[PDB]
Amino acid sequence: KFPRVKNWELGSITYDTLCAQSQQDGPCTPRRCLGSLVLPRKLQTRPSPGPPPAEQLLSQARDFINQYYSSIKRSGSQAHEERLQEVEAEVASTGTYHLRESELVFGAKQAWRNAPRCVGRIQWGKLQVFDARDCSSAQEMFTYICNHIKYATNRGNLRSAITVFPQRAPGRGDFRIWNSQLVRYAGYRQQDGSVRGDPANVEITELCIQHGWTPGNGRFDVLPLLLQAPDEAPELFVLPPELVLEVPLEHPTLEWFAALGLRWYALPAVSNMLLEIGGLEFSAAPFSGWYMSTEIGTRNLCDPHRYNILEDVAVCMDLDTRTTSSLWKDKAAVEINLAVLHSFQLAKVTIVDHHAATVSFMKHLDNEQKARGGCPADWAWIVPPISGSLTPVFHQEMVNYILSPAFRYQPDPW
Amino acid sequence: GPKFPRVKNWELGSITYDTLCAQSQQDGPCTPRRCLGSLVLPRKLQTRPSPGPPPAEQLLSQARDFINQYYSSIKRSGSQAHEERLQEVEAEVASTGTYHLRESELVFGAKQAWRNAPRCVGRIQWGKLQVFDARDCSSAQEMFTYICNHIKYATNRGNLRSAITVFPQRAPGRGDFRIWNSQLVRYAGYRQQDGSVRGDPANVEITELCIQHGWTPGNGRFDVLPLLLQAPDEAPELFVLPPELVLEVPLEHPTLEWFAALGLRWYALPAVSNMLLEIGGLEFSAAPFSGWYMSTEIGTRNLCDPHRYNILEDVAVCMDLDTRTTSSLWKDKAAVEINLAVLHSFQLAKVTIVDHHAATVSFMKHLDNEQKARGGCPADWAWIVPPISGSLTPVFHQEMVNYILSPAFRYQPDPW
Ligand code: HEM
Ligand code: HEM
Ligand SMILES: C[C@H](O)[C@H](O)[C@H]1CNc2nc(N)[nH]c(=O)c2N1
Ligand SMILES: C[C@H](O)[C@H](O)[C@H]1CNc2nc(N)[nH]c(=O)c2N1
Ligand SMILES: NC(=[NH2+])NCCC[C@H](N)C(=O)O
Ligand SMILES: NC(=[NH2+])NCCC[C@H](N)C(=O)O
Ligand SMILES: [Zn+2]
Repeated sequence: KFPRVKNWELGSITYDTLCAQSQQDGPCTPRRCLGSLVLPRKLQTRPSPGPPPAEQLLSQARDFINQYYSSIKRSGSQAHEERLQEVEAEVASTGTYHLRESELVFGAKQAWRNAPRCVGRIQWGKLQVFDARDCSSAQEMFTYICNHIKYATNRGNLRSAITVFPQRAPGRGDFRIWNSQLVRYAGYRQQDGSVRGDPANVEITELCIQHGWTPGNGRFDVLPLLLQAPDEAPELFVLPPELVLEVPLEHPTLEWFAALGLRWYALPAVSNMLLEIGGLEFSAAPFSGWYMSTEIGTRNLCDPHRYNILEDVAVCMDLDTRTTSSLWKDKAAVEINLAVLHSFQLAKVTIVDHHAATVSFMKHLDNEQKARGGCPADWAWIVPPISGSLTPVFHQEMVNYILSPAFRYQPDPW
Repeated sequence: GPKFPRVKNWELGSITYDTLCAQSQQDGPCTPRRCLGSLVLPRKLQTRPSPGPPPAEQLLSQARDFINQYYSSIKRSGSQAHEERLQEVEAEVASTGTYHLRESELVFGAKQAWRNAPRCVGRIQWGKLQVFDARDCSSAQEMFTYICNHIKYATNRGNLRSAITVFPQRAPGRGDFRIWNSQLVRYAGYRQQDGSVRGDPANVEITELCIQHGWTPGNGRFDVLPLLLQAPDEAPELFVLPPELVLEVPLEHPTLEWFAALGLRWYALPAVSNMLLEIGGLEFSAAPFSGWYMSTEIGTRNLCDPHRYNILEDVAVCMDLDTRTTSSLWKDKAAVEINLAVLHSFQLAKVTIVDHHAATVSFMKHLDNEQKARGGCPADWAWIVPPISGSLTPVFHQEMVNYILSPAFRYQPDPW
């Protein structure tokens, strides 16, 4: 019932009792574990043909409110049952309800805290929550997005933020941001099977063209936003260059590195996930914080299905790309992550290396153990793409579950 | 689509379904409400000792199941020999309460247990395994001879060959055949004066135990330990492996001439000897197995782990790296060079070893093979992906389904 969690580096032991508070089931069963799966249709929140049965919405709602009041410590006062009957009443009549700006603020922070795949949750209590639930057009969403960016970037001193657009309603389409991230580089499928730019962004780069975008011819062209208001065709919105803070990549010692022309944006704002608070769902709620050096250095730049530069860098360093035993790949990677850490630091833009990050996650796990009696973590995601064992998280046993409020995955609006 | 776990490879975009998992028989650590897939020893991968023989129906159910697998492998399901063997087994379990495997049945189960090991990334050679029957063994001294024969064969002068030696199974009442060591070849861990540990911290408990049973300890950082073999109901006897048998590799770097000066070294033969081999309900408490090393097991885990040799900082200082700041990636720079040293050394010493890229690239082919063969392959992602350069390796991008298939290598409690 209560999983014994052990750290093999220190022999320390803890029992996760918070997992008992999970109400949403995962993909695993006693017969088999599916923990390494990126997304089963279970953790997904697909569209629907009818409204969520009241009985359920009411219970998830009641729970959230019970959580919120326990947080501000007024758990039990008249204001609690005043808010409980207010929801019970609104639900019984409209079939739904709405959240107060304070409850939404507590909800978004708790969704982050509950995000199993987030290694930066040490900073969960520090989130700027922009209420954009008064949006009605794609043009309004754009304005709301441009403010989110301008603020989050803050000239380089990045700061966590989230803009929450209008919730989903059983009687209409969804407010959606088509791009997976507010800032992404374009991926142009060339003549043969080749790809100019980011291979992960080919599909979206095609859709923008479909909606009249005039495409560039570079590996680092920033994509325009495709914002969609309920039941309306999406709209193309080119982002203001000055808003988009980018960082030219250079190496502290390898002078020729700079000559590669590599660069990466400063803001990691995820815009395709769904935020769920109290049973209500927000199909558009872009959030952002700052980058961990590996997200760019290893994955975005070194993944074989991404920029894939390992070899280019390797031959520049003059490594033996003949056999895998010379470790040219491992070597080239470290230098790339080094170039990233050097560059962002030189450009006075916030980043956190994987050692610093995982170290902070260890303290967070501790704080959470004392706070809630456990902490949901996804080992495969928490452990960095390189130097896994060189970091403390690798040696830490973790328990994974679904706690609400939560950031869920959701279908693409096309 | 198909009502089976859909598996995707994010690098290639290819999808496969796992039908094989349908054949599993034992529950795991996970439940729908929580994934305990990152635990090393959940009480679900362990098989506790038995103060009583397995209930004749359950033991028989596994037996029947194993026999069927055997016949399916030789392509004689439903045949006269198949049905006869089944009767032979339930007949034997009937009068004695247990049964015995046939020579070929054991070779099959043993290779099947390897094939079914979720945490092994070297399963591509599962078919090529030398099974040394040692079910005739009756004494601790005979165990030593067997193990020595094993090390000799498997070491084959740095041209390692996969092998396992199966000692007598667990009989009701009669004590078990146990090798107290975790591996045949293991360095000693001396609990120091200040509190530290000279040698290998992992082996402190066993090193303390060897001393209690009469071992005369040295005081080195790389002292091979003596075997503490135990025959049924008898006390464990100390046995010292002769230096000639224990092949070792002195570590040196291909460019950093000073690395050699570090005096670091590792043994060529990786021989796990504390795991229980389960086949058809029959338990083999002693059955050491070995193959060859994957470079990261030594260069990253054995040498760099904080709770192991922890030589990361030392090498960093020698490379003249700023170990004051995290952002310098000094841990990353040293570890790469240490792993390169391990690779280089074993190559120079003409001892068999495989790097994490090649090892991993070969596990992908094994996966494709096992897809076409059984409709899946139970893999433990956490253990399959190397402790370094994870995403530079293709298995990182491969979703994996993990489940328990019998025969299998399972953990068991320590003899003491
Ligand atoms: C404060 C700085 C932050 C850092 C350094 C950080 C870092 C990370 C990293 C390394 C990942 C994995 C990303 C990947 O490999 O795709 C991640 C995932 C995630 N983070 Fe954070 N995070 C931070 C802020 C935020 C904020 C502000 C939120 C939400 C309000 C958040 C929510 C999440 C969620 C839900 C995921 C899962 C993403 C997915 O499933 O694709 N993070 N974070
Ligand atoms: C042929 C060469 C082989 C290679 C390269 C290989 C490689 C590996 C690696 C890298 C591990 C991880 C061990 C750790 O990090 O603790 C592993 C685990 C394992 N291997 Fe293999 N293996 C090989 C041969 C064998 C053989 C011959 C057997 C058995 C007949 C076997 C059975 C297993 C099992 C059961 C584990 C589980 C380890 C544990 O749970 O502690 N392997 N192998
Ligand atoms: C298949 C596997 O789960 C997948 O490649 C995961 C592994 N761990 C990860 N971890 C993080 N942080 N991000 C990812 O994209 C991945 N991909
Ligand atoms: C806690 C976590 O399961 C543990 O540290 C695992 C991670 N992956 C591993 N992978 C391998 N190959 N070997 C190990 O010992 C581990 N340890
Ligand atoms: N720091 C974050 N919260 N990042 C969210 C995911 C960003 C994504 N991994 C990228 O490389 O763009
Ligand atoms: N290749 C193997 N059979 N490895 C088994 C585990 C060995 C262990 N990781 C070691 O380095 O000693
Ligand atoms: Zn699981």
